[PDB]
Amino acid sequence: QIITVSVNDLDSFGQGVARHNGKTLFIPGLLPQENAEVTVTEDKKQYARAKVVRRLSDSPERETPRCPHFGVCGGCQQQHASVDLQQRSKSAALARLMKHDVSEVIADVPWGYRRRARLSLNYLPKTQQLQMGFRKAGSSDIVDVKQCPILAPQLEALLPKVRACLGSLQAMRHLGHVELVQATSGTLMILRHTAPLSSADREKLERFSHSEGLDLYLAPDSEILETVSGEMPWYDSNGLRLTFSPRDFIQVNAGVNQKMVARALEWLDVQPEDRVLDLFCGMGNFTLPLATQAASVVGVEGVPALVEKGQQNARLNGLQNVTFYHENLEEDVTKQPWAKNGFDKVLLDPARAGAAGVMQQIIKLEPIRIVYVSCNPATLARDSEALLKAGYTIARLAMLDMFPHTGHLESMVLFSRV
RNA sequence: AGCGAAAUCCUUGUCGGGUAAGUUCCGAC
Ligand SMILES: Nc1ncnc2c1ncn2[C@@H]1O[C@H](CSCC[C@H](N)C(=O)O)[C@@H](O)[C@H]1O
Ligand code: SF4
Repeated sequence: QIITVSVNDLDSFGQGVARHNGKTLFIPGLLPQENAEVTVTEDKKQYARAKVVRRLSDSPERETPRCPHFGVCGGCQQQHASVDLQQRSKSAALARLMKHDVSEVIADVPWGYRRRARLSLNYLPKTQQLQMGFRKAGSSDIVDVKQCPILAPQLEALLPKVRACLGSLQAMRHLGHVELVQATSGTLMILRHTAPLSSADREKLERFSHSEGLDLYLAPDSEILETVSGEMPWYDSNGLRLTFSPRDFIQVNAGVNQKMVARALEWLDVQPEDRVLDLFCGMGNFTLPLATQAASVVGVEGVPALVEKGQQNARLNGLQNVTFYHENLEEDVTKQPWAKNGFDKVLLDPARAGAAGVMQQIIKLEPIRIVYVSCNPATLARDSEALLKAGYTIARLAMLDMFPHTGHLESMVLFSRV
């Protein structure tokens, strides 16, 4: 029942991998070249999961986890693995998936990197107390979070303050979550709440926000966003200042984001006469930097508020050579406006679900280079196949360490055709 | 419970394809 084991791989999701009786065995908390006693939790046909009883060897890449909630909070998977081991294992997963070796790692600071976080809240009726933190993996339980060394320093320092303020509210039984974003322009807080705030609660939140120099936003439902304090927010992408929608997507690691965008642009080698297409463009994180180089740029995005922020960004920065279209890129895309006109370069940066609907249309546009940014390598590999059967070839492949200590990886690929 | 869920965490199940007896991909109930 207690079984013996020697780990010789770290998957990209942060668990050690061993074999027992031929069967793959996934063990959280074990590093390559560690030996241990373990026992089996989930035992499927083709693989088993297991947890350590006695670790019997230490890897030289083993680290002492920095966060006291590591192992309970579900947010980090591999604080125990050196940054070097993480990058080596993530880029090995990416190479295998893409059948190509990884020609570069793009990285920034290993701690204090996260500029956008969503904390869950729950009132504990037993005690008089508000829970604020992140979920246990695979669970709805909240771990109370006192520190979080992956959060940007200005956000981590806000944690005891936000907890204190929110727990003094009358509406405290009725809070859904709190979003924290650290932009270049300043720090924003969005309180999602499921019943109205009395004017007393509001006064406390306004005072708290001014005290801490936060922009405060209230979301009483899915369709409303009340601005209580602050100016239009913005971040610096490649020396441009870009506004964004506070509840909606921006890249979560500022330092890696800068490096990604600048590298993407170098890879696309944008000529002053190039017509450029940027799919899944959000608020124009890549599109506007492309616009400073290209004759013409076309952005395509599904969320209305992100399309309109892209537009506002072009206007704000005096860029007249860029258009943004609101389309669902999983519908019949041949009937869509962007689909009917030529392009020299294509960049896409889709959600975890990837870009299955668009690959064939990208092929008919006949671009000379394609840069595909992905936060999910199994879907990149899936979509990539179609480019390769169409006679594109992988010219460069980068692993981007956007999410240190998690089991997630960013990547970017350059495809060029014959 | 409630919140969120074209998402760092934020969990239905069973079975199948793919895969490294490999979790991510894909499909059915
Ligand atoms: N079916 C779909 N149609 C159009 N847009 C979609 C889509 N599914 C996801 N998206 C968009 O794809 C984007 C991925 S996030 C990346 C956004 C932008 N490139 C940036 O760097 O900030 C999101 O903005 C999301 O709304
Ligand atoms: S997400 Fe934050 S609180 Fe959770 S384990 Fe990671 S550093 Fe700790």
